[PDB]
Amino acid sequence: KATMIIEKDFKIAEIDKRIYGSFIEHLGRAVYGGIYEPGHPQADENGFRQDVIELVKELQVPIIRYPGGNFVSGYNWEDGVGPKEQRPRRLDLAWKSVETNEIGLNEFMDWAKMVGAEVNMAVNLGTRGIDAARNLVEYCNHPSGSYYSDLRIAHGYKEPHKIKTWCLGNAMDGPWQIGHKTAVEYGRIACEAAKVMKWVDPTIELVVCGSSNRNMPTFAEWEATVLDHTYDHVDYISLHQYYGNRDNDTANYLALSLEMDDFIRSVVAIADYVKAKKRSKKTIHLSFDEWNVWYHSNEADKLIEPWTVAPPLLEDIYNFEDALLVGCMLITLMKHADRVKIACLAQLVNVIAPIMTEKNGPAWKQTIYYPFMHASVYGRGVALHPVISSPKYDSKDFTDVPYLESIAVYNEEKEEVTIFAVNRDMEDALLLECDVRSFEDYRVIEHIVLEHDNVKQTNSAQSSPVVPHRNGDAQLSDRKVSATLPKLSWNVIRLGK
Amino acid sequence: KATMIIEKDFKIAEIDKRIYGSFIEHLGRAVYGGIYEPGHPQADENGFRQDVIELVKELQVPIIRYPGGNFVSGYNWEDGVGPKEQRPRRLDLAWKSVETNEIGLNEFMDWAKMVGAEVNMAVNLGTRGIDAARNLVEYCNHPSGSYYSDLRIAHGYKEPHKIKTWCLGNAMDGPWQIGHKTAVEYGRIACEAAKVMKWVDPTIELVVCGSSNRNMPTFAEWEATVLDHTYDHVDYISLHQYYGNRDNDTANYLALSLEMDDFIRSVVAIADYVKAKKRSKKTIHLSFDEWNVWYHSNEADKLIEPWTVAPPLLEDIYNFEDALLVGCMLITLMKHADRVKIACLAQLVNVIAPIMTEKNGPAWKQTIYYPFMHASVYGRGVALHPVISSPKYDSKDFTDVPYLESIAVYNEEKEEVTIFAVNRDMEDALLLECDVRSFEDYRVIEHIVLEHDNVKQTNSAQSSPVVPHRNGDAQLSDRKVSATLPKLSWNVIRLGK
Amino acid sequence: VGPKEQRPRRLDLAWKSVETNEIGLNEFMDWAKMVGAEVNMAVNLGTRGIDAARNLVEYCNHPSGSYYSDLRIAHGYKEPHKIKTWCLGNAMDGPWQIGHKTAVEYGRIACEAAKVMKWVDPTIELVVCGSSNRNMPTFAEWEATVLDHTYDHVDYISLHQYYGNRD
Ligand SMILES: OC[C@@H]1O[C@@H](O[C@@H]2[C@@H](O)[C@H](O)OC[C@H]2O)[C@H](O)[C@H]1O
Ligand SMILES: OC[C@@H]1O[C@@H](O[C@@H]2[C@@H](O)[C@H](O)OC[C@H]2O)[C@H](O)[C@H]1O
Repeated sequence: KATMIIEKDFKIAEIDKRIYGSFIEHLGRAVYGGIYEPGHPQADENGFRQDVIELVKELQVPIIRYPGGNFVSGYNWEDGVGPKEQRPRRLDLAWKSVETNEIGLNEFMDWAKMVGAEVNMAVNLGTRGIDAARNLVEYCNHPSGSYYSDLRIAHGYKEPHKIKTWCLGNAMDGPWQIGHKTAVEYGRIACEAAKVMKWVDPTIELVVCGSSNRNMPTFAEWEATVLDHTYDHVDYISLHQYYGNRDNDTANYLALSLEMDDFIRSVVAIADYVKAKKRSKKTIHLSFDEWNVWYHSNEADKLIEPWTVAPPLLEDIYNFEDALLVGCMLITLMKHADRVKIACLAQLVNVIAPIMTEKNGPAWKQTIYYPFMHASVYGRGVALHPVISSPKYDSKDFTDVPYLESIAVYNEEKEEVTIFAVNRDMEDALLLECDVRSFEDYRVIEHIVLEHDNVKQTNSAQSSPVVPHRNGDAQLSDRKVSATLPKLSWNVIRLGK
Repeated sequence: KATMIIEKDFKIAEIDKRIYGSFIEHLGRAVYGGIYEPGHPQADENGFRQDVIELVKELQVPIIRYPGGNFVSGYNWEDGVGPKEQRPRRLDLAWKSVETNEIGLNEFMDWAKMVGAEVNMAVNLGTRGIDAARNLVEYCNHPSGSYYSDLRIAHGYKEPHKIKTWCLGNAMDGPWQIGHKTAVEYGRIACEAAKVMKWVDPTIELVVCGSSNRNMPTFAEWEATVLDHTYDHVDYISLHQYYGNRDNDTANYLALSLEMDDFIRSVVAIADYVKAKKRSKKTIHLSFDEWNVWYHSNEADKLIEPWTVAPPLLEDIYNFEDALLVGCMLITLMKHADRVKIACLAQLVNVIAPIMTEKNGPAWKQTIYYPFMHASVYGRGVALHPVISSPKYDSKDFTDVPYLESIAVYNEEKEEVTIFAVNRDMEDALLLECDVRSFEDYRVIEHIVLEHDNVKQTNSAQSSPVVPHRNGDAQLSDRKVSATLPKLSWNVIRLGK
Repeated sequence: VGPKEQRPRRLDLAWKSVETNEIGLNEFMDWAKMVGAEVNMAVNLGTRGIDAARNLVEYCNHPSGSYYSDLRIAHGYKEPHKIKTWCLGNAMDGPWQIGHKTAVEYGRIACEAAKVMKWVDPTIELVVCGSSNRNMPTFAEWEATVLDHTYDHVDYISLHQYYGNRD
């Protein structure tokens, strides 16, 4: 048994829809063979796969980070604009590929328009600096009457792209990064880049890079230093996290979102420390701008020869327990709606992705597609503070792991309450009782369930055994929703009226 | 109208009773003419004033910090132990007084025993260091069979004092402090002191010094650095805050608890930053080990000539509005019961104190005595999360100040729920409605109110116009408490059965 | 040192034992004489510093006619011990050490200690503390910093190593 109070008046915050964002890098087949494949039967007049367009629309992704990631730290934006014949072929040192630049930022903006997403554009602070930063904001956002704005117009884009949210480089705390910088070096260049960007266009907002990973030797120290240098000029600090089940321990693997919770809380604390140090009235929020499961493709990638065009890198094939963890991660983002305002599932197409494609072939939905779609589609509104009493377990790395991972989201305009819930229990069903007295006249609309008896079962182009059904048994009786959550399941219990 | 949900299952934390602590320094008349006055008709066999003993006992103060405060940073503990004829007269540079050491630590422990309080003992890290720190812990806490333990026995104290909680110096960040240290210097000496003290007696807890106030140029930076140096060896970090109404603005004055709230949240954040930086599983809590109103006596103090014995320093005479602010401060400590585990009203007797005395004459209760008493006596149990909908106002330094400052404390053992509540509204009553559906069979025991028409009214030895009455109108019907909180009122609504 | 009745019992924080001081340095010198060994004497640079270092060298090595030398004589040891080789503390890089010092803090105090000890008796040699072991996070960095601080005033740098067959 587990219980949960769903009190209308105990609220965390309005969920910023941008926590359902994603990310496309010039990495493997994310662009070339992902969003863009001339000649494909479903390619439109600009070469974009219509099938991929539809799959992304169904996810209702509001914002997509672009073009990197490790790639941006060695990239020249000018290489990807203007007539194709003058675009150079480059050695991308991030992924050891030859980048033709056949797609650059203006074509990416064209694609983003088709899926209804704004773009969170990243500037190179690896090999480049403040002058390229201002020039790109000018190129994208300044109407006309300057060299760079008129250049965009000359390239065929009369109206400025009017990009709101920019990343100040990619995480360069990492020794694997092109133009790695210490926290002071990065802090200083990000501060000066931030200023010139906002002088070109004061309507923008800026994301400073947090650590590439919670396990970095410089974790926390990095964020504190970087914010000390940039606080007044920036709006968000980013965090990144990937998980994997490398020792085949499901119970420990599904507990990993408790760590994500600790990580978010830690970075919020650093933001508030620096706020107090500066005596600033401005609160800095979080952009969780890379998160996912990533591990299945590690061995296969080691066999790819360098200097090919669009190699099949990072092509994890996700299984059902992966979807459960993705589920737990989304609930964790919602739980921190008060301070996490942007998040990006890394990445959107082919590369550790909910959507996979075959060349001259179909596009299909990975297991992780479903909880993400459900969260994005039904998780708009106010995140409510959960009061839960759940049974618990210990695993290798965690203690008092609740079997139940859950939160309710209240959408007053729709008069709906959505309960997202994972039952981590590998053996037993969990009898959830939700107290819903504060929601008068609400009825159960539906109870969606994603479950599969084999946690290692994947989907594929040829069949999808791992798909949601609507046979959940949630029911209202005397101001209480009782629902059975099957063992190892993701549940969406929708209420309304 | 304001509303409030009082749900048993929406809890902040068990309140640590040590948030109702206080503090006695060798400062002015706190000791000499305060707790201790051999000539007094009401002095006991050891010179302790019995009237003061009774006044402290009624506060139920569980812990008292001693002997400083600025005094400790120049103090040699050995000067205050052993036969009185061998105790030296010293120039106390902190308060420019001659300290006779007629009272030292053993006599203080005797006094604390009488009032039922444990002692939070401070070690000198101004002119002294790690050797004096271990020796003092040995003298106080080691049973026997070493030079210092046998010395305590020889001084007349067979059983060890077994002092639990120790301060690593006094706030050393101040340029006015004896033996001021930078955050690095202090962090290092506090770390090395903490280690040897814990090796003498591993049962102890240690408090590291935070900033002397939120306005210090080194605020926040101090706490981060100090904790980076000491995290693994200490248990709490301290904060200090004093307030004053120097510009006669009551509305702004009563809002100041909002700032206290932010100050606490800032120091919690720093603790959690450093925790993450160290990858530690230990959480550090806060000791709010100096807090009060302090300003009334600033001008009188300037005229005191140096090198007297027991000068009348820091003798604020408190008024009614000071009591309201103290009440708001107390509610703010309770609302941070999850992370503030010790707090000390600075100070207990004569010195910015709830109890005042006259030589050979009476002891009396300042205005601030009452809210402190009510919080201490009725505020043991679990602090509940307030969901308050209250009207609000703007003042000079604050926006959206709730007229209602309030929290409930639920004591399961006594089966009581107590609602502490200040109405800051300077002109109008506030009709409070509380949803206590979660508390079956409860009734209103009483509704205590502290109010006076004149915010500047003081108490005195001869008359006390400012005293609580029990004619509040709180009533519980159909699972709802409705009470009228008069304008500018401190309220204690007690429920039971 | 001195009459046994005036020697205090101390809590030795290093090994959590009560040290009676029934044996101190003069009795140790007596024992070392019996086994034919010279003594490599260590000074405390944890809770103590440069004043205690010069005074100990004076007590042990200065012949007579100063407070500390005449004190050794009065304690029953007319001829000076004439200790040749001294340790400037024990390895202070360890977080388990009483009065742990960073490499800079230790380098500075060892330098100033070495100077006064040599001014009392220029015939001595000094050993500066290296790392407590090769696996310390500060290994090598420690030795470079310490020697940068002390090079001109010292003669040796120490190393420590223990081994075990735990697997
Ligand atoms: O989303 C794909 C990439 O993830 C980030 O890369 C890091 C990876 O290369 C490193 O080896 O481990 C930690 C990862 O964070 C990078 O931002 C992006 O290009
Ligand atoms: O409780 C009395 C004293 O308050 C603290 O002293 C500081 C004061 O002297 C300074 O001038 O203003 C701020 C105060 O924090 C001190 O800890 C104690 O002795």
